[PDB]
Amino acid sequence: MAYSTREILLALCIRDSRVHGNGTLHPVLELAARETPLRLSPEDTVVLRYHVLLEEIIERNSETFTETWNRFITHTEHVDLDFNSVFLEIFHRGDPSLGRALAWMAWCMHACRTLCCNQSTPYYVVDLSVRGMLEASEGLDGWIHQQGGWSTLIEDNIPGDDDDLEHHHHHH
Repeated sequence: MAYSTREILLALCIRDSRVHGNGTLHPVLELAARETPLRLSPEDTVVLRYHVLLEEIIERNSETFTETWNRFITHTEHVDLDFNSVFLEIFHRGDPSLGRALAWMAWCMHACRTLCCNQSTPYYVVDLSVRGMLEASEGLDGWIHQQGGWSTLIEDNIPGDDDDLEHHHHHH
């Protein structure tokens, strides 16, 4: 027996729906893909912790996240060919591995709030992204394993202690 990481996404999802579901659960994460759910309390520690860990991150890399999204922007509008690259590039600015998954759920959080708040791309556009995004989310299972499971992020809160100032030669 082993608690698959695909569960942490289950809760993070339900919350991502309420966060925007002012008064009532927002239809931007009501029935992604899973019928007859197993008896479980989607309110564990790691799950909740993530809701935060991710939001907090945005406070630092808020523009970064969205920024990348605008860069790759301009796709077929009907192919995951760009949705996968974006999934990992959405936080490319960072560095860590799993950090791409933490940002994904992070930026996606504020991104949905802004997309819904502003009188544009109503629940129809916000949901659209989720439909495709959620699909890629399932990738975190193995995609996360290679990263080292949340066990690393959802605790020490991502390791950091390196950057220096060497790479180019434009400014002395």
